[PDB]
Amino acid sequence: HLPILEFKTEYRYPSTFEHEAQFKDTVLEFLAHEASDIIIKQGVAISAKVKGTLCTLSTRTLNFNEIERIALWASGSSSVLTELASKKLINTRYEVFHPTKLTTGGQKQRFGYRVNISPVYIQGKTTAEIVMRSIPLDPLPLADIGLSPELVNQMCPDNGIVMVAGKTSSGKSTTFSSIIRYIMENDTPIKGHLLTHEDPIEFVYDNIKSAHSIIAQSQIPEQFSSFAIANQEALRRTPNLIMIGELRDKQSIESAFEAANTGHPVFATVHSQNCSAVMRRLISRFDESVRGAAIYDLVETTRFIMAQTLVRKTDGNLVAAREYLNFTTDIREQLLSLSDMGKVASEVRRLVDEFGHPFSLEAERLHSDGIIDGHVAKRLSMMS
Amino acid sequence: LHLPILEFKTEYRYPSTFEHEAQFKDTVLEFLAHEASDIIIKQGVAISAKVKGTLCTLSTRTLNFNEIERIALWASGSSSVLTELASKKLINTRYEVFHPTKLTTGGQKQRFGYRVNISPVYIQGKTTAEIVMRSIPLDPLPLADIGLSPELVNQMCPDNGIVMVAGKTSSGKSTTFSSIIRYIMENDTPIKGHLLTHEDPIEFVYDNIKSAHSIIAQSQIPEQFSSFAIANQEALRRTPNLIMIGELRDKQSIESAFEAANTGHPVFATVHSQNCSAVMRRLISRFDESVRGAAIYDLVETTRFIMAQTLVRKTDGNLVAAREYLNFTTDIREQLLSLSDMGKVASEVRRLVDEFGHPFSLEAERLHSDGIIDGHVAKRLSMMS
Repeated sequence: HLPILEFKTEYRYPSTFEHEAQFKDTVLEFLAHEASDIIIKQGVAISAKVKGTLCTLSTRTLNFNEIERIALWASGSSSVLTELASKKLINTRYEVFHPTKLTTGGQKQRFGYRVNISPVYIQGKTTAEIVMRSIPLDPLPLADIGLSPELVNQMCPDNGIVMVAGKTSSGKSTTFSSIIRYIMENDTPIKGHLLTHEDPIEFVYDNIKSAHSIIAQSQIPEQFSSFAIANQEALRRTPNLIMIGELRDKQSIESAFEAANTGHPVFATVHSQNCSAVMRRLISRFDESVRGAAIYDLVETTRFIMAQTLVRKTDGNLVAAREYLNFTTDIREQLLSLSDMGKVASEVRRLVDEFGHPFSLEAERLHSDGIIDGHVAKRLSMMS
Repeated sequence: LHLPILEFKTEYRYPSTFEHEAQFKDTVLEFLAHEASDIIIKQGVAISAKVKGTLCTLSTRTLNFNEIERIALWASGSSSVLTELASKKLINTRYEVFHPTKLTTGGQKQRFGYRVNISPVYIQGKTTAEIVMRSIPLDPLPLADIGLSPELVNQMCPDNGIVMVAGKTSSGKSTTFSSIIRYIMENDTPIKGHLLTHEDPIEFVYDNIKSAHSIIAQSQIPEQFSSFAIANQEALRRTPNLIMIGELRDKQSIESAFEAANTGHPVFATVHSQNCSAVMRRLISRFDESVRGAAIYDLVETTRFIMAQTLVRKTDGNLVAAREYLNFTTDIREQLLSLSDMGKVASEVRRLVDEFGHPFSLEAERLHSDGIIDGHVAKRLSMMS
């Protein structure tokens, strides 16, 4: 057995890897398949994740030398074997140029990758294994990622917290980047100063021209020790929008509460699988003594909850199925009038079914189109 | 002149004094000619190995603390290991010896794999190292050999969340997980792609496992990553489709499991626990009461499947694995969530394994009916674990 094998674009897989350009070229084929990530390790052919599956351009296997020089070309020095042996973590960036395709500004397009180089153990020896994660530049417009202007306007309140929920960075990052680019490109309730705080910063808005808004991005570990510090600082920064981060600590959730209650959009990401799961995860953070106050704040400040997952369409390629509830003034008024606040989670699950877009409905409507087969639809409906 | 048994030699003459690594590897190869399973190097006596359980040596000559120094350097990952010994660091690693005389494999070569304990000892008023290398299986074992049903292990390989096998140290969780991974990448399973394993001592290797859909990277955790925490921080930086992390032993390990799982990865964890309830209780106890609610919710929500396992000696005299397991479905998990009291979760889990899972009592009953275990053994299994 062997990994799935790609079809090339006028590119000759080398017998061997001696010339960096040799490597840039492979990288460029993998781009032409738009492979998101690229694993190079010994005893295996250079691999990438295309439409989420592992794929190779050859059956040749990297010898130790090939990998040794690649480690060099992938950003860093020839010290990288010692540096790995020095228990130093090798996380860098590597850019590649597209040969004849050009930027809107007459610039040769840059391609970013985040390269990690990690000790692995194979054929009895400690070698390097290198994973390069493609870096997006420009946010994708709504149509390309499948969100309608009508739907997105609901996610642009003048205050409160819009949460996108999900189980991987990529989906959330992309959705929120798209929604921001749309925000600054169109006439929305949200206008002005837009801060984003990003662990890895991914999308950039250098090429997004706005009539009415400016955007400032801060990478959090490098520039802002912590997200808490970044959000504390943002209030000194007259934001009209705060892309907060991951909303997993109690401190994070309460900071989101405070920012929303100072009256400017907070966009937050949540590692949960659906909207009720979002609610009950967020509630879980708080002790019972404070849990009522916390629930009131959460219901009153939340304006919109989107969970999404990625499902393979009929075509090999993937798509984002989305459940969302829009927290209308009606919805919030209902949720606040619950004799029992243990039920809020449950209640929200009800309400998403009543006035929202549940995963069952999304599976149903994608399946009504040729887009997802019945198995993927049933799986997605049980995401719920 | 009293001496342990010494072998008749195949291929080489014993060194005057161990200096070069190649002499030591050659000695290991001599022991292997005799099918030696374990090797003890200690100061007072000649390098010995256990052939068919009995101690033996290649020579009458004893070793100086110097050559025990050297040998310790060779077998261990680290340099100047004695300072690490006096730092009360536990030094278990792995050590490999390839066969000299073109003994090759079904493929291209043939390698022998060793689990190396180095332990502080006391000899003649001085602290020393004793070294012990146990030959350990190189390639993961098929499911049939470890007595797992493909259906069950498919049960245990979600797209996301935490799969835990609990047990005592001598219960071969590592073996179970290695089998489950080998099967993962040899068959069509929900989990496929980049699989990372972080292993203190790396035991099994996947060099000879051909996969249609998956690549595996193993990282040894003392020697290649300084800590498990670092390896798991790095794991997300890579593009993992499965992370075999460490033991879930302290708050930080459990939290790393939480992060990996919540960023959408299968997470394979071991727990030092006798049964599933005990696993839950133990993991929950790692967190302070202030954070322990959050920690509980995270724990129930990220867990997909819990296996406790023991090695019990069977009527034949050999030992097999008794397994109790619970599969955490959406229904099971939500039913764990929706308690009046969350402090009761552990209790609940007990209940639940009896109701929907494979408790130890059932497993002992079915082992005993097929005559695998003697009846006493079955009673012991039912009593607790």
